[PDB]
Amino acid sequence: SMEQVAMELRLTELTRLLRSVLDQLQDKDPARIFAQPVSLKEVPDYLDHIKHPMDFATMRKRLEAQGYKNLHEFEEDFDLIIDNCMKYNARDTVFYRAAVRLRDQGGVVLRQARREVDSIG
Ligand code: NA
Repeated sequence: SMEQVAMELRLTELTRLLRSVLDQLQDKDPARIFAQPVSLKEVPDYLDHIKHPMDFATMRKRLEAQGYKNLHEFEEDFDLIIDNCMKYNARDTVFYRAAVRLRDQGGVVLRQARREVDSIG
């Protein structure tokens, strides 16, 4: 149908906007602490601690398969990155401190993206 295509055109535009958002969020991680999943070879007990791991590469695979239906789903995944890190790592570590910084710097990007998604529909 023509409806299904128009729907698909909007998913594709949401995907374009979220791609730009993802890039902007990932620039706030210049150390690449959150680039890739936590290694199970190097942290073998990780899944005893964290039940839903998340990272920027895994968000990128979902993004390019148009797997985010809305911004809420995308933000849930970004918060997992941050929240997992703040639980697994202690306060006085470079990892926890990197999460805090990504959260604070990410918030501004996310604020405007919500406006843009609401505004453009
Ligand atoms: Na902790």
